[PDB]
Amino acid sequence: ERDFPHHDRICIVKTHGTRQEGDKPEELDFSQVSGGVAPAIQEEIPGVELATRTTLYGTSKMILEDNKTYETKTLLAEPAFLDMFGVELIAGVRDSALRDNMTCLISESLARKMGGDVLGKRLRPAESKSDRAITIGGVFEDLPHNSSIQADMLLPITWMPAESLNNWIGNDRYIAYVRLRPGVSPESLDEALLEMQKRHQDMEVFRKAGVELHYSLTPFNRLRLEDPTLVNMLRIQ
Amino acid sequence: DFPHHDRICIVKTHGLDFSQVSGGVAPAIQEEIPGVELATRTTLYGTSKMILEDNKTYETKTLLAEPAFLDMFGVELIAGVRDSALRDNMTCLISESLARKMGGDVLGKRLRPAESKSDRAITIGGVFEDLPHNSSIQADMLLPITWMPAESLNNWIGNDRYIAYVRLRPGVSPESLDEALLEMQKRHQDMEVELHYSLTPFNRLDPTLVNMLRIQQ
Repeated sequence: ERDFPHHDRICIVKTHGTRQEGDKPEELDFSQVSGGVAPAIQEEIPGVELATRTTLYGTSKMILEDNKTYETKTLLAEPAFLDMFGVELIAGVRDSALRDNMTCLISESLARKMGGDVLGKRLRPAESKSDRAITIGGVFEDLPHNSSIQADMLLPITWMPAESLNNWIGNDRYIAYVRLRPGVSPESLDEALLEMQKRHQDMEVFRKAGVELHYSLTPFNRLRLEDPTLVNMLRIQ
Repeated sequence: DFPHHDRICIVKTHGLDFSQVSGGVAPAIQEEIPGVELATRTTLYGTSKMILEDNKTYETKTLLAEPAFLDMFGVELIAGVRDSALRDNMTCLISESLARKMGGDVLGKRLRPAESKSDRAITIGGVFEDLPHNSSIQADMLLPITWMPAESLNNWIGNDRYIAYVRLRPGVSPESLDEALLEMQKRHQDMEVELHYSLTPFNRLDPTLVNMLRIQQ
């Protein structure tokens, strides 16, 4: 399995801090962030080559062309996801990818399960009573296995409400990936991150809840092994 | 805060829990359930571009609503006739902020969906005072819920794109109504996962894939 491009230089944004009505003080440790953070980092923080955001929808059922039903794991992503993770399309137009809200990308395995030749076909949620549908605009090479980044289907992040995308308080449902330029240590950026946080985040809301937190970059280790049961393991020997 | 905000609930579904319902629920609740002062329904259209008098284009968050929406949420009309509001499918109400953005004096002007090749138009029948900022309820433009087809509106199964708001009478607990709701459900939907209606207090302060898909442009 491939390494991601420049993998030695990819970090994720973590959040650390403390909270506090009868209950003892809590140390806060998050691996996900509010929507607003990733774009701001790319714009504002020196030494950042690229930043991008994802949010996992999860697994749900999709019906293809009004017939067969497929369980699909859906991830919401930016066009930059393709660059950040070196994702190549087997079919469809790369420039187009993940720009139109009514279109999706499907993994090579999923396309195969669907019977192949899926480009241009239409998908909708299994329980939908509408003829509105999502069009398959591309097919992407399966993402590396035994990795934290997992998706059967990719949809544009713009599906999310503008309020979420621009949020700095709570709703920490996004993973923010940051690629640094060579020679930049993640730790060096703590102060700038703070400056950025102060610019965008109303701090009042936190003090009211007795919360202090801050962001820091940590190197990204993708490894997440598939649950190693005999049943799982046997299937791939 | 909305009027009697302490007594406002929304309809949730329980089996798995959801805060939206099929089109038919709200009217039935008002009709058949004792302890209920008022009930109304809305569905979010989404954000789209509207063209004003064949000139400038404005991005507009659009919400479909009933006239009772004005009562339930205490919405004052800055301009136009309240009694007329949201009666006619071919008219809309516009927020003060949008009206201002639009250069003002917008009463009677005509709007068309940008991407539309027809010349049919919606007319601005009123301007409403901006809704509270902190709320889950947001709209630049209000359109009559009767834009939706009968098949949607009267439906009890699926297509749960509606938010149903209920104002209880004083001294009635939400919990108290679970039984009457169940009776209501049996009458309206043949029951043949288990799903049931319940009321939870509305807190003006998590999208499903179907929900998101519906409002995408």
